This record gives sequence, C-alpha cells and structure tokens, in this order.
Amino acid sequence: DMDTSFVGLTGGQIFNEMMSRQNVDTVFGYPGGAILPVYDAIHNSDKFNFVLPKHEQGAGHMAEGYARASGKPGVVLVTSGPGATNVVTPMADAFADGIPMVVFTGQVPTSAIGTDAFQEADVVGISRSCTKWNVMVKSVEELPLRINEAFEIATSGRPGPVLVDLPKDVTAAILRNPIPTKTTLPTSRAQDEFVMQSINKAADLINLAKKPVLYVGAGILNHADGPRLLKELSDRAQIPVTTTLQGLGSFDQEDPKSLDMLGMHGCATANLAVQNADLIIAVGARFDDRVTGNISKFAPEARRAAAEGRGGIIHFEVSPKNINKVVQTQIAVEGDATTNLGKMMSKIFPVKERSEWFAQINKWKKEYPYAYMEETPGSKIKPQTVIKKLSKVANDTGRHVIVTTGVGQHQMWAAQHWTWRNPHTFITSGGLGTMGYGLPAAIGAQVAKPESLVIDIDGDASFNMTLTELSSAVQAGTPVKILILNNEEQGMVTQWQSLFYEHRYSHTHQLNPDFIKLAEAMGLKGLRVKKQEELDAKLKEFVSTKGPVLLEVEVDKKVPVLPMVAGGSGLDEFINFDPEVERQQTELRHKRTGGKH
Amino acid sequence: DMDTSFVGLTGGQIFNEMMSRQNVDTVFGYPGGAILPVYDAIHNSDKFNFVLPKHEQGAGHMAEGYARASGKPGVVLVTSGPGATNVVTPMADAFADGIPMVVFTGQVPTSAIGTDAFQEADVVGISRSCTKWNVMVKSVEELPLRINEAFEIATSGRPGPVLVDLPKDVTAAILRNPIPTKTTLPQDEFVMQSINKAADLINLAKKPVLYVGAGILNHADGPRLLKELSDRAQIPVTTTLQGLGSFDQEDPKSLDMLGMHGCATANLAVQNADLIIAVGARFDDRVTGNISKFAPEARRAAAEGRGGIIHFEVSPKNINKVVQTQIAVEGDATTNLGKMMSKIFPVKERSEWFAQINKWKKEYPYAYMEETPGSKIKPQTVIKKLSKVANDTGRHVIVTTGVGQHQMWAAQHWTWRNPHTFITSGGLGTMGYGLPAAIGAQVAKPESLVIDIDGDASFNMTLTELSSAVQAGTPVKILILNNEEQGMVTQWQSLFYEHRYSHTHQLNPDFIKLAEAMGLKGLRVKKQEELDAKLKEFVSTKGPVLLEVEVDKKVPVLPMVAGGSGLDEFINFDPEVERQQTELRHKRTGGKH
Ligand SMILES: Cc1cc2nc3c(=O)[nH]c(=O)nc-3n(C[C@H](O)[C@H](O)[C@H](O)COP(=O)(O)OP(=O)(O)OC[C@H]3O[C@@H](n4cnc5c(N)ncnc54)[C@H](O)[C@@H]3O)c2cc1C
Ligand SMILES: Cc1cc2nc3c(=O)[nH]c(=O)nc-3n(C[C@H](O)[C@H](O)[C@H](O)COP(=O)(O)OP(=O)(O)OC[C@H]3O[C@@H](n4cnc5c(N)ncnc54)[C@H](O)[C@@H]3O)c2cc1C
Ligand SMILES: COC(=O)c1ccccc1S(=O)(=O)NC(=O)N(C)c1nc(C)nc(OC)n1
Ligand SMILES: COC(=O)c1ccccc1S(=O)(=O)NC(=O)N(C)c1nc(C)nc(OC)n1
Ligand SMILES: Cc1ncc(CNC(C)CS)c(N)n1
Ligand SMILES: CCN(C)Cc1cnc(C)nc1N
Ligand SMILES: CCCOP(=O)(O)OP(=O)(O)O
Ligand SMILES: CCCOP(=O)(O)OP(=O)(O)O
Ligand SMILES: [K+]
Ligand SMILES: [K+]
Ligand SMILES: [Mg+2]
Ligand SMILES: [Mg+2]
Repeated sequence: DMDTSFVGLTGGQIFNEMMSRQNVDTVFGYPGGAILPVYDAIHNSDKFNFVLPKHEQGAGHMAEGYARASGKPGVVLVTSGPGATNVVTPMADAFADGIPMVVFTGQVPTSAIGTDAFQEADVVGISRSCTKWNVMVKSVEELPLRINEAFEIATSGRPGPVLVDLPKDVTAAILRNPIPTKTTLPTSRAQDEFVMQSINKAADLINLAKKPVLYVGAGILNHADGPRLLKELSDRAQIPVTTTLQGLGSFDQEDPKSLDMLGMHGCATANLAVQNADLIIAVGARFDDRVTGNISKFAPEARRAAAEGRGGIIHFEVSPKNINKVVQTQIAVEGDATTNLGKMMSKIFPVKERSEWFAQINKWKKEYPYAYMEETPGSKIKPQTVIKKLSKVANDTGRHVIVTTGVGQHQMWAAQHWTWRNPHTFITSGGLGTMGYGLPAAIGAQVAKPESLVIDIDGDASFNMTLTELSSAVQAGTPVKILILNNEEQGMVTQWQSLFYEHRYSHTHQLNPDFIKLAEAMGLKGLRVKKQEELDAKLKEFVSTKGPVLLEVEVDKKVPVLPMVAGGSGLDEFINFDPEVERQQTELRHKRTGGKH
Repeated sequence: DMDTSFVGLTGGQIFNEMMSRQNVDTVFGYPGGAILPVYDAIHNSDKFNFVLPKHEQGAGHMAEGYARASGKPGVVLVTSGPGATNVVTPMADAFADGIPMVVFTGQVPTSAIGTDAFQEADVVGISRSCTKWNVMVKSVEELPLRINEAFEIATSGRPGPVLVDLPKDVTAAILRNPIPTKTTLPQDEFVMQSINKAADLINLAKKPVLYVGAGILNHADGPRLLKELSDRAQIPVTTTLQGLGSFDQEDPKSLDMLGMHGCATANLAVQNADLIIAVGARFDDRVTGNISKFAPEARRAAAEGRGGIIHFEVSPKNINKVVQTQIAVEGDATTNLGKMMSKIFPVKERSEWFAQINKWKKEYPYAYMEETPGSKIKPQTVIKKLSKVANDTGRHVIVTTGVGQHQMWAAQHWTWRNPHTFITSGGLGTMGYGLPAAIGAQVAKPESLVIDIDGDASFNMTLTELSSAVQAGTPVKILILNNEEQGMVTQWQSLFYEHRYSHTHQLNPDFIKLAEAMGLKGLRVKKQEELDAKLKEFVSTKGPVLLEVEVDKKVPVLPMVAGGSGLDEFINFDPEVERQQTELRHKRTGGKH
C-alpha cells in the first residue's frame, strides 16, 4: 500500500507528526543551525513538552533519567557538530546500562557532507560503538521509516540508545512523493518449543537445589510484572534474593529472604551466599566485573554442583551477546525474563522450608552488617549516617520516592544504606560510571514523574561536572532535592589511592565553590549543615521544601566504603570494617601525606 | 642502539620521563581508575605543572587555548570510559581548527578489553574521525615509541589532535628489557617550479588580494613575511576569522576580515580581484559564500591566463578541494613565501586598485544602530570601548570568545595587530569554549591580560570551570554580553523563519552571585553612563573577574552573506530597516520580543 498523507509536509513537520505516533510526550534538546528545520516545526507544538538544558550532555542524561523512571525511551534533539559530540557520553552511558534512548542529531546539508563543512562531524562513525544502531537519513521519503526503526530497536531486546542523523536539507525538504504505508506505522513454533525445553530443564535443576540463590539484575525491571513474579518464585521455592546495583528496588529488602546487594561493595552475606550456593539463578543480570570478583574464584560451590550434575548456573538473558560471555552456564533461558518466569512457575515444586540454608545465611547476617565508624563527640557527620537518616525521612513522607546519584563513594553508600522496596526508584550510572549524572538524571526523572519526591544523592566532585543544569531545573519546574555529600575529594579514587598507592593522592582534590551561594545564584533554595545536632532538622526541611532545593552536608573525609572485594580476591575474600584498623590507617595517612590529608 | 635508561621503570614513570623529553611544561587532566598508574608516577612531579578542571571537556578546551597561545601542543590526561568520551568535543574541535593536541586516555587492562568491562569504551574507534592519528599501547616496550609518534604527528603537517590509549596493565607494567634508543628520543623541484610561476603571476596582477588564514600563524616568521610581501608588492590583505592578528589592521593595506560576516570592502575586493593569493586558508563555507559566485574576476582572469588563484597549502588534501586553483605551492607557507620573496618586483604603486578599495572603505564600514538616550547598551559599542581600554593598559592582550554574535562582533570591532592574540572556535564552533580556552591561554602566558568575550548561552555551557580558574591561579577577565538569548540562532530565526523563536531563550542564573560563589569578583552594568568606569575597573582588577554587560536584544550581526548569495551580495546595515524589523518582531511575537 501507499501513503500520501505526508505529501506536502516538510521533514521537520513529518518529524513532529512521528513523535505523537511514537507516543512521545517529552523531548530533551538544544537548538542549533543544522537542526533549525525541525525546531521551527516543533515551535509551540503541543504534541509534547520540551525541556531545554544548558549543555547537550545535560539533555542526554536528563533523557536517561526520564527513561529509567518512566519505562519510555528518552528522546534527544540536538544540532550538528558540537551539539552531537556533546551527547556521546550520555549515549555511551545508556549503551552500558541498557537505557532506551533515541538521539536525533541535526547534520549539515547532504551536499556539504565530506567537505569539512561548518559544524560537520561524522557522528554516525563516532557513535557507531556506543549505540545499538544508527543511521543518516538520506531523503525525506525515508524519514518515517528510520524514525520507526530507531524507536523499535531502542526499546526491544536489551534496551539501548540509537542515533538518527538528520541532514538540514532533508528536514527542510518537502515530501513530494507518496511513501509505503508500512514505513509510517510504528516467534517460530520450534523456537518457542526450544525455550520451553530450556524452561523445563531450568525447573528440574531448581527442584534439585539445596542451597539456591537468585542473582537478580536490571532485566527484571524491564517488565511491569517482573518484581511480582520474582517474589512469587522466591516465596514458592524459598530462594534467597540478591540484586546488583541496577537491580535495587526489584526486591523488597524488608523481606527476610533479601540478601541485599552483592559485588565489589556488596553485603558480605550476599557474597557469601553466592560463593556457597549450589545453584545460582541469574535473572536479568550480566555478570559484570564489579559483581563477580575474581572470576576464577566465582561461585565455587555452583561450579562443583555442575561438575556433579546437581546444579550450577541458570541464566535468564534476553540478549545472545551476553549468554556464556563471562562464565559457562548450564542452562540459558533465552528471552524476556519475566515472561519466562511466568511460564516456568507451574513447574517449580513448592518448598516447605530451607532451615539449614536460611540458618547459615542468618548467621552471616548477624556477623556481617554494613558496619562503619559512627559519629563521636565533636566529629564530623558520617556519610553513611546521612543516607540512613534520609532514607527514613524520605520513606516516612508516604510519597513515591526516586533516587538518582553521581558516581563514587556516596553512590555506594546510597546503594548499601538506603532501604530499597519499590521498582524504578534507583536511577544511577553503573556500567560507564559517569560523574555528573546525578543532577540531570533527577531533572529528567522528575519530568517523567511530576508527583514523585526526586532526590539526587550526589558527591561534590560529581556535582561539579554538571552543576550548570541547576538553572535548567528551575526553568523546567522540577522541584528536585539535591543532596551533596561533600568530603572535598574524589572519594572513590582517593580510596584506591589509599589502598593501592600508599596514600599518594595525585590530583584528586578539587576546589569547590560555595554550593549554597551557587544554589541561590541558580534560583533555588540552598541549605548547609555541618553539625551533628542539626542534621535531622535540615533533612526534614530539605524534604519538605516546596520547590527545587540543594542541601550540602559536610561529611568526614578519607572514609572507605566497605566491605570491599578487589583485584584477584574472590567474593568471599572481602575487606571488612574494623574501627581499630581505620584508626591506624588514619595515622599512617597523616604521616605519608605530610599532614596534608 | 639499545637503551636501558627506562629499564626498571613502570609505564607511568616512563610517561613522566617522556613528558620531560618532549619539553612539556603543562598537563591538563582529571584522574580516574584506569589511569591511576600514571597519576601515581606524576605525583608531585617537577617535570611539569598540572591543571585540574571540573570536567574533562574543560581540560580539552584548556589545552586548546594553551596550544593556541604558546605554539606548543596541548597535553591532556584523562581516565577511561566517561573520561575519554567527555573529551570527544575538544578533539573534534581541535581537529576542525587544526590545533596541536595529544590526548592520553587511561584504558581498562588489556585482559579486560572487549568484555564490556567497567568503564570500558572503544576510544580508538570513537576518536578515529576526530584525530589525525590514534593508537592503543599494547606493551610498555612500545610506550616511548608511541608517545614520540603522537607528538611528532600532532605538530607536523597541519597541526591536529592525536590520541594514545593507555591500558592500565601497560602503564603499571615495569620495563624489563632494553628498547631501541631510536624509539626513545623525540619532488622539491615541482615546488620550486610553482614558486616561480606564482611569482610571475603576481607580477601580471593589476588587482591582487592576499587571502590569509591560520596557516600563516603556524610559523614564527609568518606575520613578518606576510607584511614584507604586502609592502613589497603593495597588496591589500584580508584575513579569515582564524587569521585575525597575523596582519596589523592599522596598516592602510588592511581589508579586515572577509566571509559571511566579514567586512563588505573585503568581500568586494575578493570578488573583483584578478588574482587571489591564498595563504594558509582552506576556503571553508563560512568564507567563500555561494561557491559558484565566488571570485568571478579571478575566474575570468584565469580563463585569460592573466590571473586566478594561487594557493600556499601544507596539506595536499586541501588543494583543489573547494575551488580549482591555477597554482599550488605545497609545504609551509612562511617558508615558501621566503623563497619567493626575491623573485618579486617591488610594486611602488597601485592607484586604480587602492582607489576603488578606499571607495568601498568609505561607504561600507561596520555600521550599526548606536546608543540613544534611554536605550540599552549596544554590544558592538562594548567591543570598541573594551578594545581601547584594554590597549591603554600597555600589556600583552589575548582574547578568547564563545560562539555566536558576540564572537563575530569581537572579530569585527576589535583592532587586531598582534599574532596569537585571538583564540576562537571557528570550524566546529563550540559554545562554552571561551572560559576554558582563556584559562588555558593564561597558563601559557602568565603575564598576559587574557579576556574572554562571551555570550550568555555559551557561558552557561562550561561556567563550572570558573572555580578551576581560581584553583589554577589564572586571573582571567570574563566578559559576558548578555542579551538573554541565542543571538546567532534567533538572528537566523528572524531572517529565515518569520521570527519564530523556538527554544532559543534560556533562563540565566545571576552571573554576579555566580561569580562570587565561584570565588571571583563580580561586576554588572546596565547603564550607558557606567560602561566606561566598569570596563576600566574590570581590566584593572588583579585576580579573575567577571563583568556582565546587559546589551540590546535581537541585534543582527551585519553585514551578512548567507544562502546562495555571493560575497558581493551581502546584507548591509540600515537604521530604518532595523526599526521596521523591530516593529515586525513585536507584532509577530505578541510583544514578547
Ligand atoms: C563506583 C561504582 C561501584 C560499583 N559497585 C558495584 C557493586 O559493588 N555491585 C554491583 O552489583 N554493581 C556495582 N557497580 C555497577 C556495575 O558496574 C554494573 O553497572 C551493574 O552491576 C550491572 O548490573 P546489571 O547486570 O543488573 O544490569 P545491566 O548491566 O543493565 O545488565 C542487565 C543484563 O540483563 C539483561 N536483560 C535486559 N533486559 C532484559 C529482559 N527484559 N529479560 C531478560 N534479560 C534482560 C541484559 O541484556 C544484560 O545481560 C558499580 C558501579 C560504579 C560506578
Ligand atoms: C558563528 C561563526 C561565524 C563565522 N563567521 C565567519 C566569517 O564570517 N568569516 C570567516 O572567515 N570565518 C568565519 N567563521 C570561522 C570559519 O568557520 C572557519 O573556521 C575559518 O574561516 C577557517 O579559517 P582558516 O582557513 O584561516 O583556518 P583553518 O580552518 O585552520 O584552515 C587553515 C588552512 O591552512 C592550511 N595550513 C595550516 N598550517 C599551515 C602551514 N604551516 N603552511 C601552509 N599551509 C598551512 C591548513 O591545512 C588549511 O587548509 C565562523 C565561525 C563561527 C563559529
Ligand atoms: C551548520 O550549518 C549548516 O547546516 C551548513 C553547513 C555547511 C554549509 C552550509 C550550511 S547552511 O547554509 O545550510 N546552514 C547554515 O549555515 N546555518 C543553518 C546556520 N545557522 C546558524 C544559527 N548560524 C550559522 O552561521 C554563522 N549558520
Ligand atoms: C577502571 O577500572 C579498570 O581499569 C578495570 C576494569 C575492568 C576490570 C578490572 C579493572 S581494575 O581492577 O584493573 N581496576 C579498577 O577496578 N580500578 C582502577 C578502579 N578505580 C577506582 C577509582 N574505582 C573502582 O571501582 C568502583 N575501580
Ligand atoms: C557545544 C555546542 N552546542 C550547540 C551549539 C549550537 N549552535 C549555535 C552556533 C547556537 S546556540 C554550538 N555551537 N556548540
Ligand atoms: C569512579 C571514577 N572516577 C572518579 C573517574 C571519572 C572521571 N570523569 C567522569 C565524567 N566520570 C568518572 N567516573
Ligand atoms: C568517584 C568520584 C568522585 O567524587 P565525588 O565527590 O563525586 O564522590 P565521592 O567523593 O563521594 O566518592
Ligand atoms: C551562537 C548562539 C548562542 O548564544 P550566546 O549567548 O552565547 O551569544 P550570542 O547571543 O552572542 O549569539
Ligand atoms: K539496603
Ligand atoms: K577589526
Ligand atoms: Mg567527594
Ligand atoms: Mg546570548
């Protein structure tokens, strides 16, 4: 069939029309010359809300935050050259964390491409490795098709970003030819039989397990029923649950079967359970190097069970690229995890109880809590204490709470000390680990959920990366609450410098501006707290302030995040907290640094 | 043959030594996990100074500014993943304007590459199109070699950016075996024939024009030899945006800047010239205008073998890429201009030519709507005043800018006479370049008065680097011409999109309170009567300082050549026309603008 309904419109107007067809209600971008034809077409358009940042990187991170909080793809619209290169980090970031995002970059006229034209860049070539797919629209006739392919690829399989390059002559051009109706409109029986066979094997293996553990990640959150079916399986088979950083919120941590987070900085109990389980059921997780520890030492008991045909590893993965990439698995259940958990449920034998397993796990829970050096008379506020208190204060409001963070120690403490209970409430950069993600992600998340209490638990160095977006929050009308755990250092780096480079802190201390005065200059309320006795009141004021507000908390310095598994250590070969050792290490630091730190 | 001076050292330590060998006195960077082995080796290093920004984009632009003012390559040292991708814009920018830069990016250990490792990115792939050359060091043995190739490449031919990916396990590795000493230490006829033919063609020239660009500035003797040739053969000189400062504009033979927003006189001379002598310029689309209508007289002079276009280009790829030339002199421009000088007859006069040119000079000056009682301050006026106030200081002045109208007005209304004093982003046109570039330049020339003439929107892009200026000890002077808009875009929206300002007005923070928060002095001026006093206080302030000047909004940059217009089909200023447009904008925007 042929469609003539677009004949007569410009590329920009067609773009405008395709947005509402793709159910897009929000667009994040920054205007420019090459992209003018599209902006003129979306001028005053009520098809969607437009959010304007101060920098394109901000638009990209806002879009990611928006996508993480809404489940819908984040749409970015920037110009050619510098406008496009400024979104590479956000794309690389979405690529690592599987975030759906469609990036539209204006380009110079097709007749100028390859002539080193003004503001011309080979964005398709540049974003090749950090997008699931990209393309340069060569004619207005193919604009609808490309847009549709972009949204489909970004939101299917493992979500991810895609880039569509838009030559100025294509968007300014008028469609003078009818186009295929298909290009304008947004399961083998053997395959299904094969998946079902996988599910049956997975079920049989699970019914055999004596010490099972559910290793859950971001994949379970890519379906509305994910958390529900996960809990059902957990309850039904009495299986303890541990999640990755990106899986936090998928399992109710108030549940006794919760093991909390695993990994480099995960709860020792979670790591021990994984190192001792006879069966690891990986659900929507990719065994990244921040989770497995020394891979040759990863899950010894599951490895032993496999050698004896009584266990091993089961993996519910949607992408073939991540199947058997890091570790050999016994059974790979291809496809959407939630969908496959639903099909397998009936084949799982209800389990009365696992007393020994749970008893062992409970001994660990008593022995390895997230211990740290708490406040003492006259001391500075402890960062971990701030998270604990804010978590309670925020939870007690009864509102829907969303948490975004920067990258570093504050990020890990937010992950460890916050009590996660709801899906899609923790938005953080994990794969690429982009400092500066906190503020813009929060702004985007707030646009997605106007009624939610959105908190950006940020670090001082991370915050500096993108602090210019503070005025954007005001202009966007997003009452975000910015929390800066200021230790006047790049904590995560100084930590590694403390542990592996004998306290030699090389250029890891940046000079911060007055955050409170900065906040006021940017248009929002600014609050500071440095005294222990004022923390509670300030957190209260912080959370109940009506518009956007920033709260800086001066926190102790050179405080390591523990437990910790690094180098060639196994998940069960972690460094635990020890007040005596911290005191000795502090003394050693003052000497080695010549009293500078 | 073999060398062992590095044996026993880590890749990081070797890196420290190599910086010394390459005579590097400044490194711009931001630490990270993957690049830790190197940061530990340069800890409290006496080999060079380190400048720390708040964002890697800042580091990149700081290194570009440094390179532009010192003539030395800018060295960047960042971590893997986000650290590397955050430097893509600066590399793309340096690639477009031909700026020497060596970007060192930490990378995850080689045993982790290709596994979607923590903070891993295909940096070599990402930066292929925006670097003259890049590589990933596979072993500490080849580290000295790669570093030497990088600096050599970044500084030869047309200067540009290069990237060297450093795997963590390589920089942490200790060199055990000795390495080749050669890897540890930092046709001619056809050219001569062209030099001779060029000389003759310049002799048969009756209406010659020197079209100079950034190339002339890539050699210490460039400006001097340019003046020599200009005086010797009495030839009027016009420069591109990147050429400003290579020719004294106080000289009667100065045509000023040409192009889209260049001086009308400059464009007319080019369109009527019988011989155009292109020196270190690439005929970009911001200079030529409608290529078909470019240099009509030179094309006719070429058809009659009595003129045309002579091009002094160092890069073969840029010869006959835009327009077909009659004579091409490959190699360094300055060098070839020196070997051609003698073969040039001293023209003692060019009355007819200079007469016509001066005729345009009188009718086509940089005219604009000047201030009137009770009106706002005009941006062009601020540029002219500051230009004078800065000069009266007597010290060396370097100027950086953001991207947009303020950038063009800075180029037109400032009197350029010194080389390497105008640092602006032209090829890629990166907003936010002003501040970090200034900081980089101030580091290169500690004694100079560095001024960043910025726009409000451009400033917002990288304003976080204000605190970096304070930490770096760079007393830069930040000037913000605030019209609360994206000038260049709104201008295009006014001219070509019926005054439909689609998202070109950003909400600005309080620049003065911002400056104070960042740790520097903040000054603001709204009244005409206070402009002069503020400008003086501005430049005479010791440390870093920011001065915001509220200027008239919706003021178009003129003259202008866009679309299918020839350089001679420019739009000139008219006071009555501006009043008409102002009334039309008001009607169309419902009084909003
Ligand atoms: C300072 C710092 C410290 C860190 N410390 C830790 C730590 O200690 N512990 C930790 O866990 N992480 C940590 N990380 C984060 C870490 O790098 C990884 O980003 C995170 O572990 C990845 O979790 P994930 O596998 O669950 O999600 P992803 O990386 O998003 O991987 C999801 C996986 O699920 C699959 N999948 C996706 N959608 C579906 C679907 N619908 N159906 C089935 N399968 C699907 C994917 O294709 C993929 O294989 C840290 C990061 C930083 C910046
Ligand atoms: C808002 C905006 C408006 C603009 N408006 C204008 C305008 O109106 N007019 C204008 O002129 N520009 C304008 N530009 C800038 C413009 O895009 C180009 O960046 C600039 O014209 C390029 O000048 P250039 O050719 O001299 O330098 P480059 O682009 O750096 O090109 C230099 C050329 O010299 C050659 N060369 C380099 N080194 C040597 C050497 N040692 N020996 C011999 N040859 C060498 C190069 O390889 C190349 O071909 C504008 C930019 C922006 C952001
Ligand atoms: C990025 O610009 C381009 O896309 C472009 C690139 C090369 C040649 C011709 C053009 S163009 O003639 O078709 N358009 C153009 O120059 N535009 C759209 C533009 N917009 C703005 C806001 N400023 C300037 O120039 C200073 N040019
Ligand atoms: C950037 O990280 C890497 O380069 C790396 C990447 C993949 C596997 C192993 C490593 S590593 O073990 O060799 N190093 C490492 O993890 N580093 C150097 C590191 N540095 C900092 C500052 N934080 C963290 O982790 C939270 N890791
Ligand atoms: C970094 C960046 N983003 C966007 C633009 C968009 N263009 C102009 C010239 C106008 S605001 C630019 N020049 N630089
Ligand atoms: C934990 C990492 N770190 C401080 C290095 C780093 C530098 N720059 C950016 C944008 N992100 C980062 N994660
Ligand atoms: C790992 C990044 C550095 O600094 P930041 O201040 O953002 O965080 P923290 O100091 O909490 O690790
Ligand atoms: C190129 C446009 C953007 O804005 P900016 O505020 O930097 O300046 P101008 O308004 O001078 O164009
Ligand atoms: K928790
Ligand atoms: K001038
Ligand atoms: Mg910090
Ligand atoms: Mg402006």
